[PDB]
Amino acid sequence: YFQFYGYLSQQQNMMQDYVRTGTYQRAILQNHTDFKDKIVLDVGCGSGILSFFAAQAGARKIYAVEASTMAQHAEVLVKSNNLTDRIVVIPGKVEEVSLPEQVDIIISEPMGYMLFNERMLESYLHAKKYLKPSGNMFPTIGDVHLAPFTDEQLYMEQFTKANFWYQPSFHGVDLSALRGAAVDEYFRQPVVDTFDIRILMAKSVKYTVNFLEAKEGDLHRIEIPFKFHMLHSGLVHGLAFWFDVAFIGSIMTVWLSTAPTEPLTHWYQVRCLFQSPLFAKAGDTLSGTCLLIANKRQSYDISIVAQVDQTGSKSSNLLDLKNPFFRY
Amino acid sequence: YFQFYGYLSQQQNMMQDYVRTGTYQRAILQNHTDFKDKIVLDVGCGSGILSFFAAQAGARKIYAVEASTMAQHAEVLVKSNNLTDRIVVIPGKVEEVSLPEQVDIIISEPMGYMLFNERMLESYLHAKKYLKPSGNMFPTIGDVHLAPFTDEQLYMEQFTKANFWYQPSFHGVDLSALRGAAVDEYFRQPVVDTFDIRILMAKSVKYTVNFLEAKEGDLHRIEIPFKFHMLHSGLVHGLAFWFDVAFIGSIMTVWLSTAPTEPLTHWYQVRCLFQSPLFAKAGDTLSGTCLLIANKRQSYDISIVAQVDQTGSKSSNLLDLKNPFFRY
Ligand SMILES: N=C(NCCCN(CCNC(=O)NCc1ccccc1)C[C@H]1O[C@@H](n2cnc3c(N)ncnc32)[C@H](O)[C@@H]1O)Nc1cccc(Br)c1
Ligand SMILES: N=C(NCCCN(CCNC(=O)NCc1ccccc1)C[C@H]1O[C@@H](n2cnc3c(N)ncnc32)[C@H](O)[C@@H]1O)Nc1cccc(Br)c1
Repeated sequence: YFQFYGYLSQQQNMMQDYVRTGTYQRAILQNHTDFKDKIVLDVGCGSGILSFFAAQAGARKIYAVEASTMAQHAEVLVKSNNLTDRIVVIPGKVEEVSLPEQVDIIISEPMGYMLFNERMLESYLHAKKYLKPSGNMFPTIGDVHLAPFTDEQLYMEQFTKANFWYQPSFHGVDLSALRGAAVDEYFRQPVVDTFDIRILMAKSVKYTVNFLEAKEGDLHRIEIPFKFHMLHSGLVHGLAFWFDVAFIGSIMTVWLSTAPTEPLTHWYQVRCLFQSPLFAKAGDTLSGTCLLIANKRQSYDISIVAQVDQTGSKSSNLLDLKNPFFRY
Repeated sequence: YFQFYGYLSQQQNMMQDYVRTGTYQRAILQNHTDFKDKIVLDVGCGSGILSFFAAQAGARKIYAVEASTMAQHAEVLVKSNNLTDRIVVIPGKVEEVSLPEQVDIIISEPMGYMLFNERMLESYLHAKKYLKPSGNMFPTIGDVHLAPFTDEQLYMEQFTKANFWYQPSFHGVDLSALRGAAVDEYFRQPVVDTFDIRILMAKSVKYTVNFLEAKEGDLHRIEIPFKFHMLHSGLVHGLAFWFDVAFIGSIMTVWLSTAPTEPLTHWYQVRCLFQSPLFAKAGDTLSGTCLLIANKRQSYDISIVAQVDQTGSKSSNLLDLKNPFFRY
């Protein structure tokens, strides 16, 4: 996490998501009266682009904190765009460094897959110790959406991928006894890619984090109960996840959405299969709990439990977000 | 390294390289008199396949040591192929575990990209403390080959990939001052893929490690001097690397080659660009040194220095094998 982020090729890959770059620039500059003559903290600034957007909006002073060697590249951009007076790059972790001054506004891009992955939100919330009571954060809130999906093609792919392990004589070795463990491992990988909304079987449930109010420790254990009103009849193969963040400015509220009804981002969307699918009729209710537990690997364990109330038919899975399947 | 190797999907990907699996089975079974009634150590056994090949050749007892959770999957295959008496799976690092007995023969697949990557050879050599003076190792020796190449398409690609950083106004930001650092980072990535032998400008130099004699500490610092006799006139853009291992049995010597004149393996071949190319005439000599320094990340820093003796024109690079470009 503090070596992968030191690569310009990584910063270049992320800056080429036009929705990400354009949405941040629009959020900041449409709300430019919220930056004019203010003090700004940029948390995990990377190449420094958000610090430049703050400068474009007339900020007085911007502290740009970056834990990786990307910080050295940022101080090169600040010197070459003639801004050393106004943008101060501070190499180090936002938890350990010193700021000479409290700030009017914190800006960051801390969203991983499914919003929480990489656990950079913990660092964004930690930075609030530097924020005046007056103060705002950009982004301001995050909504995670969950909905059940039906996708027999994706379900069956997990069996197909393991059918290597069926071989009773792979060079004289019987592999067959491991086929079930292989299936099982594939099912524990969250699937990162996009899909058509035609697969959703119910309207999404929304879980909101208010970054103005939430505290670092809220994200160690995230509990998301759901009740879906099934709009279609068939097999539910798992839950689909996406997120939206809102930049709530004085002038305007700007949304960055990773929803499958919006243009593609490099966040795609994430699907977690159940170990075995549930039959539900239109009219039935599908209820359960999604639990995200933060792990030492800077990711989450995802526990999902769902039952159809009308039948009592129940399914679950425990997925490792450290190990996604990038199907796109 | 002790989590990535715990995945069946990784074991499955490696077992599907037909040259790798077929070559190991042929080496062991053509030399079956070297295993018949013997004691065998399988170092980093993975799924356990080499332990089964030892059993196929009549070994008496095989200790199969594996540091990852793949060990639990191996004990499932041993029980299901009816071999618990003959193959003993030992979960843990070959450096820390106990064997009740010295062995006639050590078998392993410890070769990373460019042979040394992942530094598993250090563990293979460490295991020799368990080997009788009688004893053999499979594989027995490794040859690394280096040769100079000419590939203007690959050279120019490194500039093209960085031309994102030329933008004087990326959303009002001048990126141009970082273009040189970006070029530079691309040039420090070893290129993993295959190429036509038509690009080689001289016959390869061979550096041999004799695993029977070499000691763990020989691989901390590997020094490979070279003198090439240029067979073609043009720009030399860098050095190409590949390796061969030999299974030197009583009955036969079997070769596993990753050479560009042999069928493709999932080792491909590796090319390191010079920061700037050297002009050489057919008849000139290209001399220098390739130095591999082992790092904390279980990989190597690659320093390359070359000059054309006839002109004194000199080039270098320092590459990080932890960060390859997978161009295939
Ligand atoms: N993965 C994403 N974001 C998570 C954060 C990534 N990164 C944001 C980079 N910032 C930028 O690009 N800013 C420029 C930008 C932003 C938005 C639009 C345009 C440009 C986090 C940054 O914090 C750094 N750091 C880590 N821990 C820290 C600590 N404790 N203290 C201080 N710094 C710390 C770490 O080195 C790194 O530089 N985005 C993502 C993922 C998938 C797809 C897509 Br497209 C986007
Ligand atoms: N990358 C390669 N090899 C490097 C070694 C990988 N692996 C070989 C797996 N072994 C097998 O597949 N064996 C089966 C096999 C072998 C050959 C042919 C067919 C099947 C090393 C194994 O040691 C384990 N371990 C690590 N440190 C250890 C320590 N100190 N002590 C004990 N175990 C330790 C670690 O968990 C892991 O299981 N091969 C590779 C690379 C690119 C392309 C291709 Br195709 C192949």
